[PDB]
Amino acid sequence: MDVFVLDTSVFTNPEIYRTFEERGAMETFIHLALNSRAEFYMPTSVYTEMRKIMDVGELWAEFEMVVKIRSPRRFQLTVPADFLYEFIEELRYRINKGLRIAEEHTREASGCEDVGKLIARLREKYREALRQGILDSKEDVDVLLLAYELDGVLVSADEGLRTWADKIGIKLIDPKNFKNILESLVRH
Amino acid sequence: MDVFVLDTSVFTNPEIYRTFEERGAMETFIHLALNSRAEFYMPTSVYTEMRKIMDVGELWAEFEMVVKIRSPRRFQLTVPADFLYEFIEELRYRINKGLRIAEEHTREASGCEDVGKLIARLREKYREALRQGILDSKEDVDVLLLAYELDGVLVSADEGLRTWADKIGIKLIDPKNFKNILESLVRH
Amino acid sequence: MDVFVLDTSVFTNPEIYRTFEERGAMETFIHLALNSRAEFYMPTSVYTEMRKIMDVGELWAEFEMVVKIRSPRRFQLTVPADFLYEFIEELRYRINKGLRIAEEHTREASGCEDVGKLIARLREKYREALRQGILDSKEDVDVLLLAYELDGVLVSADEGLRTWADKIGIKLIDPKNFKNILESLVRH
Amino acid sequence: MDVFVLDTSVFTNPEIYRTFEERGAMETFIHLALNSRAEFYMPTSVYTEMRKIMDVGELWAEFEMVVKIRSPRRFQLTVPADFLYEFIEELRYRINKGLRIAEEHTREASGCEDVGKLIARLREKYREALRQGILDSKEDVDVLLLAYELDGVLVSADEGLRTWADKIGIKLIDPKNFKNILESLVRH
Amino acid sequence: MDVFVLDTSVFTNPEIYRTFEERGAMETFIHLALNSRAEFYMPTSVYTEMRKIMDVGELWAEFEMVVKIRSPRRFQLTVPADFLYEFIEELRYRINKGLRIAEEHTREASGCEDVGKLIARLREKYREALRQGILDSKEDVDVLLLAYELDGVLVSADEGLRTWADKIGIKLIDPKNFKNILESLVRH
Amino acid sequence: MDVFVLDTSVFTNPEIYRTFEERGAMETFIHLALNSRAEFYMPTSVYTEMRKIMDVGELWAEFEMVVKIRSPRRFQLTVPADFLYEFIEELRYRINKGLRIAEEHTREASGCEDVGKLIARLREKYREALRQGILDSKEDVDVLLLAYELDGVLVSADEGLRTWADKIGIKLIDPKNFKNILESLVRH
Amino acid sequence: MDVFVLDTSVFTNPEIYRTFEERGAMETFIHLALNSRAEFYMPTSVYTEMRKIMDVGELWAEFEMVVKIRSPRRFQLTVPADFLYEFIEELRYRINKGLRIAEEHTREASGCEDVGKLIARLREKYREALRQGILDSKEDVDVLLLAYELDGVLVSADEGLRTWADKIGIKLIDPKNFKNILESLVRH
Amino acid sequence: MDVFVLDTSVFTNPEIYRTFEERGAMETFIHLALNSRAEFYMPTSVYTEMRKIMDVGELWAEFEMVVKIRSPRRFQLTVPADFLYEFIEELRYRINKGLRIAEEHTREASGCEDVGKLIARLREKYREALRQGILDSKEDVDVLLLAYELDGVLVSADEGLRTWADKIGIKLIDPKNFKNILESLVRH
Amino acid sequence: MDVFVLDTSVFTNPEIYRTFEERGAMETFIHLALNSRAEFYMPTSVYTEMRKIMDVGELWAEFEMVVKIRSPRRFQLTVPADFLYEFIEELRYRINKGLRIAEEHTREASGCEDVGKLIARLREKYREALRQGILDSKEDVDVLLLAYELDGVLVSADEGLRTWADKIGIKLIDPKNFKNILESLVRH
Amino acid sequence: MDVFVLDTSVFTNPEIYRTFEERGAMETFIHLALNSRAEFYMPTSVYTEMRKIMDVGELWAEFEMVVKIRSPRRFQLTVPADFLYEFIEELRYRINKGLRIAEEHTREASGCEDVGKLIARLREKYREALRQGILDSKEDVDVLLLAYELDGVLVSADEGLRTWADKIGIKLIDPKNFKNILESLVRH
Repeated sequence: MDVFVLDTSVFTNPEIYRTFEERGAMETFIHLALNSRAEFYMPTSVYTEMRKIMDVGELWAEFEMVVKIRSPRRFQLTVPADFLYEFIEELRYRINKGLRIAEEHTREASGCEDVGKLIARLREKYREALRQGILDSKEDVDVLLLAYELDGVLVSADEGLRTWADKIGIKLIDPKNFKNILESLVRH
Repeated sequence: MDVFVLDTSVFTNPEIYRTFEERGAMETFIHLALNSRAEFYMPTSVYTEMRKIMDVGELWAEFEMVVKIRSPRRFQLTVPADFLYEFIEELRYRINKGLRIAEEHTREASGCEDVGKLIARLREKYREALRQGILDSKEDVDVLLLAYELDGVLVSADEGLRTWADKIGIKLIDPKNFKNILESLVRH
Repeated sequence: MDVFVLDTSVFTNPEIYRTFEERGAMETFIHLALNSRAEFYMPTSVYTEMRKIMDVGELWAEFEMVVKIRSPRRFQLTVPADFLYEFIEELRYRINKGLRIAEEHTREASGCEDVGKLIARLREKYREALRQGILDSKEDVDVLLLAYELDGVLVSADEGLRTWADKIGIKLIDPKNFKNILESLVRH
Repeated sequence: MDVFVLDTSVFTNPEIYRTFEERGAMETFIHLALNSRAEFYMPTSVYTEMRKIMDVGELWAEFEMVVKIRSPRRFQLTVPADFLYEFIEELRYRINKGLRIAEEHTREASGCEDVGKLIARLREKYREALRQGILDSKEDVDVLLLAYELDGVLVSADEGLRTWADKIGIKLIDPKNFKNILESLVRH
Repeated sequence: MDVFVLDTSVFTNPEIYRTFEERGAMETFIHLALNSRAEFYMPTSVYTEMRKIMDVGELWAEFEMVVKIRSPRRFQLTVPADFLYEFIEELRYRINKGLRIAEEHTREASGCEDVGKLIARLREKYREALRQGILDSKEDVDVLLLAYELDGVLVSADEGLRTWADKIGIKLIDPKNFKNILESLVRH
Repeated sequence: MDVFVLDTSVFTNPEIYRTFEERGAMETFIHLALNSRAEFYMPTSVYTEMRKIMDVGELWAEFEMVVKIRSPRRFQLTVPADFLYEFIEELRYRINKGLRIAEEHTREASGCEDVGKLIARLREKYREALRQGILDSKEDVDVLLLAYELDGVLVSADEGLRTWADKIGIKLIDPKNFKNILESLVRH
Repeated sequence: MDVFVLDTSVFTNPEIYRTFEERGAMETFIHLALNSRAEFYMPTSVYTEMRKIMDVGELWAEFEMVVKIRSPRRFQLTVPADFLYEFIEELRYRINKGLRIAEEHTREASGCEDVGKLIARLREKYREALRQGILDSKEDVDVLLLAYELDGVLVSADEGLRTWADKIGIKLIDPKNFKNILESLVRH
Repeated sequence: MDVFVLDTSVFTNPEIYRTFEERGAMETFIHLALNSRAEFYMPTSVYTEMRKIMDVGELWAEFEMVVKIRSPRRFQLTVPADFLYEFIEELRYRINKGLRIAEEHTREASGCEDVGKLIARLREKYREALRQGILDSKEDVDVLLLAYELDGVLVSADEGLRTWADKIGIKLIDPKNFKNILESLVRH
Repeated sequence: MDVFVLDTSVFTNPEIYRTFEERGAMETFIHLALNSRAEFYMPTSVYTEMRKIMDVGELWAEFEMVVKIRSPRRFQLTVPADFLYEFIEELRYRINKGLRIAEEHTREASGCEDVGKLIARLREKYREALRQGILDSKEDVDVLLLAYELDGVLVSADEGLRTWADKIGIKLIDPKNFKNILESLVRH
Repeated sequence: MDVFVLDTSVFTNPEIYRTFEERGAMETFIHLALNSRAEFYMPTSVYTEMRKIMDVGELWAEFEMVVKIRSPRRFQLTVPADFLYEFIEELRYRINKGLRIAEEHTREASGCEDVGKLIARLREKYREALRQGILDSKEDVDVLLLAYELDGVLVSADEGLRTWADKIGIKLIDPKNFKNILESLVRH
């Protein structure tokens, strides 16, 4: 049957934390997953970032059971050139926007002595200027490449991952309906 | 014989402007190029950026004659996955460094009222933090892909292009000795 | 179901000796293994090194029953070139570090007459300088190649084996949770 | 015609320095090379190590002309597993021999106060114990991989490179007769 | 379950004759074999050599029942070239050693008139020089090829068969523990 | 055009020494070979045995020019099983014949005191009993495997190589007419 | 369980007629066969030849019950080429021998007037010269092909069928012990 | 272009001897063959039978040049079962006819004392009864198998080879028009 | 147990009508069939032709109970090409024979005025010329295909169905002994 | 490029005789065919029927050159069952229609004494009743099977071949435009 490529953004994001049976989310997900032989996958890099960020006690055993933890075998894969071209072309605009935001916040800091609030606002604006919208870290690229070779169904709540997975030719799924999808595949 | 993939950074950079017979550089380069049938190439994007930045009157005719202006045919090319992996892994560090520099300059701006000099310093430091060292714009990626399919000899003064062209497997040449190289190929 | 590639470092290392039901470890492992048809594997070279190092009386029969003892069929396998490149590039640094440690210990020996303690310290430092971190002997390479063709789940407590198995594309498992993993696969 | 894969050990080693027309060696080699269209090659890593070690003034131009400087394209190449198996199996013995030599020199240092001469002897013996006989650095592996994909004629004075190039299936040439070989190919 | 490839050297060799319930060995082996559906196999050539050498009255019926008697289907099998290379390379040394032994025994015969004892000693030494250690007859090659296609567990007391079966990639078993192995597989 | 796989038995055997223009044979062969682009080949092992046995001064340069010196790449080749079966089946008979000859010569030595002549006769008879007729050393197997992958025309005066090359499917040529064949291919 | 491929030469040959409970043989065979679900088979051609040669009244019903009567499905089967090569190579010798026997009997007939006895002797000798030893008619080939696809246990008293079934890879059984084999499979 | 599989029956049969330019036939055939790169082939067995039967002085050199002499590689080929079925079914009838002819000639020999003429008549009739019409010797089977793997154009004057080559799926050519066919392929 | 593929020609043909307990035949057949779980089958087309030709009152209920009425699933079945080739090759001869019979009967009609008797004779002869001997209608092809996928035992009194079912590889049964066969399978 | 499967109905039918350059048709077709490497094919059976029906002097040589003459290899091909079902279902109707026509012509013959004209009319009507519309002879089936395995472009003027080739999945071409099609493929 279909093979799902998991991600970190499927059981740590608060909304998908809640839709998954409200620690309990992990075990309910595990029991649901073990049924109907829908093979899952998740790259090692994503695994280590997630475990570093979030930890559950002794429940990891069945998670290692069902969700396989590979690396994409990046030596036999090739990504089309236009993908890289578009990535870098968009990244240049993002960098310029971030520089402009940094400039305007420097002037605002020179204006008034409210340094802490302005630093917090800079954290908000710079991250939205650069990290929001495209592939930011290496975990996302690893998810793409792992899901690209196995012809798997990418599952993510990241809005910068979905568009770039759509450009490459990976079939996507609705992240908000993943729980119901898994349940209906398990039952019927 | 060997085929050279040109770039914008071969006859607009002041040092390579000077080593090329000191407008005169373009025509001397053209005459030298027309000899010995060393086919050149240069992507259209680089051509339009260069002509937008620099303009010479009516000399362009023989430049269109000798230096061919293609596009890489980005539909039949594939770049290895580890290249993209390393690119994005390094880019993340660059972004963090740029954010830290922006922070420290905001605090320095809050410290003293020397806004213009600090803005100039921010222009210097941010560009060195991000744009210096890797593929920044799309013209560089276009140069890589054009030089990658024709097995051409990349010619550039960009230090962020050379390393990434070395990773992919393109044969490079010394940019500082290009004029003498072309002359010795022409004569003997 | 999933197929596990065993190793010597799963039931001779003292910590994994203890977590395995505290000779008793072997038989408890055997009974647990015989259930649920999780096929195991272990190369012959590892087998002979382990039996040479450690011996149990007459219990080997069921071990031959369940844990299959192959050789990787090294004639139909190919390892990507970048793997070898990285291996040798790192090995050069290791060799230089070992030479420097040998030098400094020679000078310390010249300094004072405490030869036995310094020889013991040299044994500690040289092994950490070279053998620790990468593929040292041939048993580890055999484990990699056997686990690479069968798409098996490598199981090892060696920290120099895990990284190099991650580079090649083998799916790994947590060595500390292997007993609980096997139990939960057996029961449910 | 045949394509030769060059190396650093063809015009810096004193003996092959002498057999090559006794700076003069480089230019005589260059003139001989430019004739008869025997395409050469040399990896970038070897090029940078050689130029770092040895430098000639302004003669490099024709060297860039004739001797192409690539990288092996290590993403499309595969090395057979038995090669790696034998490499690591031999390396283990080398490491043990080096450790034993370090031990005996520590005891000799404890014996007498002749530290400088013994350090020099340790430099001689340790390098012979480890670096002599097999692929030591990454430049050699790069030479192998570049010569392996182009079906080129490896040319080296390294006795640890020749055996490992013979195991893989690369055709070799006599390094001592390279000059006469090139001359006779040029003339007739 | 696992499939065993039998041999002649499992119930005619005196030691394995004894460990098998001390004619009685054959029938005890047969009863043990009929249980638990561990499919056996044995090539026809081995069968005819064994029956020619050893004969049991009317017990053969159940032996034909349980131990299947095939031929390897040598038309669809391929043996790697390095196997043949190593076989012949070792055989050359064996032949030279046998010739030297023959020479020295000729001189000893010329020395003294003890012809019968020296002929007996020549029988002992020549057989050890050539037939001992490698694949001698065709029955052994037949056992290898039959066990190689079925992925069976080779069972033999021949020390020249085990190494060559290990080179090819056949999983081996302990010949001395075969009886206990079969019993424990039958019972539990 | 056709590609010839050379051997040691083409220009050291006295008869083919004579038919090749009567040191002079090597150079006449070389000049004839350089014409018409009939690519030759010869394995390294054969090369080292031949150079060890026979040496010519400074003529080797053009020999390295024309006759390529590879190794068979024994990792991607497979030899059919029936070939090995027949080889070993015949070898067993050869070994028994050699043992019988050794026996009868021992008795003859016991008979009379003519030890030197009988030792010489034993050298003659034993070599004819074993080494004559089949693949004896590893150089012959190397010639077979090199000629088997390139679909080359094996050229040898060895009567034990020709039959085994005929069994495998290699196209053979007449060794006595090789000189005239090469000449007529060169001229017309 | 095992599936037996029957033949005509299992219950019409007088010796196997006798060992089968001494018409009575057919019914005893049938009752024994119906037990233990050892599926049998027999080709239609063999069936029609046997029924044409031998007939039993009204007992055929249970024979149609137990012994299935197929045709080999000769459209999906392939026989290795070396089999045909050896068959025809041996057949040529047989034909020549038959011609020589015919010649010598013609001369003997010319010698003396004993025509009837010599004709009887010619019937004896010619049949032994050609039909004895190899596959003579089409029923035997049909038995081979039917037994080859089902991986069945060929059962025949024909000495020319057994060798050719051994060459192809069919597992054989002892024809003289078939009754006892079937009985022991039925009982235990 | 098309590849022709030669035979012995193309330049020894008197009629095709004559249509080929009337020793002269061989050399005219050779010159015609060397043109237009129509690759030929001929099995070794056919070659040795032909050279044993017919010999030409020193002309063989160019024959070895153009007409390649392989063996079919009978280990990777498979012949359909219905082919063998039909072959043996027809052979049985041939054998019976030969026996009947032998009988009637025995009676005729008994009748009258004309033994020599009747022996000659028996030679004529028996050969027509058996050898005429089907694959008689092994050279014909070798021609079939060699022509079957290369998809070559079988060329023969044997009327028992043509029908059996038509059954298997080999494309045939007119043997009487081979000379004109080769000429018209050479010229236009 | 075995599964029988019924036909129309098993309980409408007068002879098999009689051997089946002499309407009574249907019910006796039904009771016999319901025992021992010998699954039957019969295609729908045959069912409708039979019910159209022959009708029994209210007995059909148990016939629908026991004899399953499928269609062959003609979308997943494939018939070998040689079957179709032979069918059409024979059909051509049949058509020509029918035309010749029609001609001769036209001339006989022209001869004498006995039109009715000659028309009756034409009905007899034409049907024997074409419809007798091969697959005539579609019901027979349906029986073949249904019996071919289920590996069932075809049961028919049609002499043109039996030969073509024998060519394809379907196991047949004796139609005259079907009643006794079913009885003996039911009882014992 | 595309491969055409020829037929007899492409250069013997008068209309396609005329459109082909009006003996001259054959040679013009041959010259046109030899250009542009559009590989043709034609089965042997069609070839022998055509040559039997029509003969051209000495022009056959180039016809054997260009139009390959195979047999379909009917052992590796399978035709879908529904094809056979439809063929036989339609054939039954054709047979009944032919019988009715034969009847009515018998009555007309009884009516009047015009036997010759009525026999001619019967020849016209019966052939239209049966042979017209479907696959009549074996040559057509051979054309289908040869064109079915090579994925060739069937070329025929037979209206009963086109529909049945359309049912199976063979791509067809316009027979009336074949000459212009071949010309336009040759020129441009």
